[PDB]
Amino acid sequence: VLSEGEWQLVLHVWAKVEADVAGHGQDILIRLFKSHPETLEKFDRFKHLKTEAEMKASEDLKKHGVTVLTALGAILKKKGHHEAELKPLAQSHATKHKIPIKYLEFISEAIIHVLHSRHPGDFGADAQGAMNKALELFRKDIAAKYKELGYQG
Ligand code: HEM
Repeated sequence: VLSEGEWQLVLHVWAKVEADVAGHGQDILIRLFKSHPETLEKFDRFKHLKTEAEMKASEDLKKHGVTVLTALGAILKKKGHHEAELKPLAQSHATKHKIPIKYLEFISEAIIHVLHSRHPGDFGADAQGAMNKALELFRKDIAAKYKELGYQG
């Protein structure tokens, strides 16, 4: 569990991801798609995209970024108590989208990368540590639901 000090670091930095949701969203997913191209095979809708310029041009992608970041944000603000917001996500990514838990590790990487890219200033080592910790907690609790369902962590 994170301390109050550590949640304050995470949300104090999210309050500025929240400043431009759509720019952040778009950087994160392009980062994911280029570092692990096998993830793009999960969206039939983004399979046509083949270059980064195509990715940056897609209004559909940008729209999926806002979705991902709005869901994430809602979980983060619930701090240590986020089971209401977490469960539907894990059932759908587990059972609908067939997303392995390894990809959520990939996208947390993506997320920390971009935050450091856009905020070499609120995202020092202490804030990097908090954020790591919040994302592992996210992954841990997801993997627990996956386990239950037979997809397990
Ligand atoms: C930070 C982690 C993630 C968040 C917060 C997130 C959240 C969401 C949300 C809210 C939706 C729409 C409603 C629902 O189906 O739950 C969604 C759909 C989807 N997600 Fe995620 N997601 C995450 C990670 C990913 C990853 C890593 C994959 C793929 C490698 C993935 C693949 C998809 C696909 C296939 C859809 C269905 C809609 C579409 O075709 O884009 N998601 N996700």
